[PDB]
Amino acid sequence: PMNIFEMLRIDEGLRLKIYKDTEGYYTIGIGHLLTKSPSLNAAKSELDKAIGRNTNGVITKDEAEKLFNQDVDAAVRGILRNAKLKPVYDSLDAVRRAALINMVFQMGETGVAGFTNSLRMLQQKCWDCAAVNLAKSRWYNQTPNRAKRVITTFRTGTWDAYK
Amino acid sequence: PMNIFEMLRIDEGLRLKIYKDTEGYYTIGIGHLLTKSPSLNAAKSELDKAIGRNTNGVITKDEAEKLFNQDVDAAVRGILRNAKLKPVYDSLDAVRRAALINMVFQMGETGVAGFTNSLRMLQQKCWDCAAVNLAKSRWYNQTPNRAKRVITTFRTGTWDAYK
Amino acid sequence: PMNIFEMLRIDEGLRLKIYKDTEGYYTIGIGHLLTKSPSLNAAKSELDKAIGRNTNGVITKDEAEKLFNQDVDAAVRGILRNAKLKPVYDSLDAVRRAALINMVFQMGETGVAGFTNSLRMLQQKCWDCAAVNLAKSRWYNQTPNRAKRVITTFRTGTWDAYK
Ligand SMILES: [Cl-]
Ligand SMILES: [Cl-]
Ligand SMILES: [Cl-]
Ligand SMILES: [Cl-]
Ligand SMILES: [Mg+2]
Ligand SMILES: [Mg+2]
Ligand SMILES: [Mg+2]
Ligand SMILES: [Mg+2]
Ligand SMILES: [Mg+2]
Ligand SMILES: [Mg+2]
Ligand SMILES: [Zn+2]
Ligand SMILES: [Zn+2]
Ligand SMILES: [Zn+2]
Ligand SMILES: [Zn+2]
Repeated sequence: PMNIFEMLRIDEGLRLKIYKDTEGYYTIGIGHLLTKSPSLNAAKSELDKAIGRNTNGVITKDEAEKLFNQDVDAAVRGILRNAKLKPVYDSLDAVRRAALINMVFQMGETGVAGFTNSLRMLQQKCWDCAAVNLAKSRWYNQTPNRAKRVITTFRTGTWDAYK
Repeated sequence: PMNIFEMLRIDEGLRLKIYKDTEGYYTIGIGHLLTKSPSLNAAKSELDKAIGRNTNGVITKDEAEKLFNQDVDAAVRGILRNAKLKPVYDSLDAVRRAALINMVFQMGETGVAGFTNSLRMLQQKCWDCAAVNLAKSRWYNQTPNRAKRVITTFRTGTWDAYK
Repeated sequence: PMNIFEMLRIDEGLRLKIYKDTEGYYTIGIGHLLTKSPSLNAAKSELDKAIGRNTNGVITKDEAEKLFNQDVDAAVRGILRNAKLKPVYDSLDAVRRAALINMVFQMGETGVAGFTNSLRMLQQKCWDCAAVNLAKSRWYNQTPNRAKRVITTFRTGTWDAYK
């Protein structure tokens, strides 16, 4: 099965039980923030309310997909309120939009809006020209494995780099 | 009001009275050459004949626009006689042609014909690819403020960088 | 007269009599391998069988064109069996396919498949963007005269660089 959830499970990873992030709060699933901070009881309370069952604090893969899919909806909402990202997002097909959401989850919207020239080439359907330009970035140098997969997605509009 | 005259008033500047240029003759308006050289009476004579009124040597903004618009017509005529520039100029819309005329006023037609790769991308309607390539030039490094505005014009075909 | 034979006669050269190549066997025409190796009688035997007349070992220009045209057919067959090259080759017009065959004769299919980004831009009909990218290669630095002609062919789809 290949979709946005599986895409981020590969790029970011899955955590089926509560953990702490890099400075520094309680998290679950694919980067789902629960509370800030530092009592585990408050985070365990936020968990049960969010899923709608008994847990302390362990979930399933289907439950984690439910949390992640709500984050994507909130992310899409964010992108649509941003004048710098809305025209790109609008012009793209569903799979190329997943590559743009993947980037937003990694660096935030201010970071993604920084990819102006490449985002504009994508808008013009210059897939290959944008692929070449995206690979000449600091993002590509620092996380090349993730960046190569995201670039293939923007280039093809298929899930090929994740299969 | 936004047009080619206002565009060059911003990039090059307006002189409502006679002056001397960088080596070295009598000039008025947006770089309008009067005579070479060095008597101010000959230049003042050329002025009155060109406008069709009394002046020694001071003009209005509307009079300066008349002189400038004649230079653009002569510039367009020059571009059309050039095999290297005519195909680009022909393919462009009115606002993108103003960006190309702006470049010709800054560096001359031999200088602009030197932008071969970028001019060809413009011909293919590869706006964004040409914007990126134009920014990687010595012209961009030496006059970045003017170059950024001209590049936005080539990219959009709107007057946005001048409003 | 301008076609693929004349194109390679310019880029690689014509040999109307048997010779030895750079390590190291008997060759004729535009790089046509006869046998490996090292008896000239075996090569002279292979020659007569291939052309269908008396020779030891000297041919005409029309006979050399016959040998070369068989190599192009074998080259096209090779490209079509390659998943990395078949989609590009299919999308191109006859003259742009001749530029791609020229590259295959110079560096082989593994070498040409290495031009991924540029081949993809050609597929998208981004002629000018691919021309710029192809010129930024080691191939261009090592053989610029040949590379410039091949790049003009990919850019225009005309024989202009060879006329
Ligand atoms: Cl492209
Ligand atoms: Cl573009
Ligand atoms: Cl192009
Ligand atoms: Cl490009
Ligand atoms: Mg989506
Ligand atoms: Mg990585
Ligand atoms: Mg105009
Ligand atoms: Mg400046
Ligand atoms: Mg052919
Ligand atoms: Mg050479
Ligand atoms: Zn392109
Ligand atoms: Zn483009
Ligand atoms: Zn292009
Ligand atoms: Zn491009």
